[PDB]
Amino acid sequence: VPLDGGRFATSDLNDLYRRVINRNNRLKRLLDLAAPDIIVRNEKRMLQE
RNA sequence: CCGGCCGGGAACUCAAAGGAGACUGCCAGUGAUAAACUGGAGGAAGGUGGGGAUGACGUCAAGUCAUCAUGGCCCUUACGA
Repeated sequence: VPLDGGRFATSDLNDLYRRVINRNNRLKRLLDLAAPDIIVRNEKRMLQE
């Protein structure tokens, strides 16, 4: 929801699923790029977190 | 006396052919879930892989009567030989 003035009074539910997906799309990107193991796997670390 | 000179062999180089194959088959991004384009792996060859042949109705009364033939015109003691 918008805040009077020009800001946002949002419940972090969004700011976590956004994270679940920012990281998620970046992960699929990192695989089309075919980056080395431990790096894209460190990405799956961030996916499970 | 290694310009394979003499045996020997049938897989290959080469060649005459029956066929496989490459068709956007797969992943991803972009994008109106369509099509399409780019990159990469796969792959002998990749985005109709390259080239020739194939030239849609027509434009130009453009070429050939000098391959030849032809409705006709001229010559037939001739230009015919």
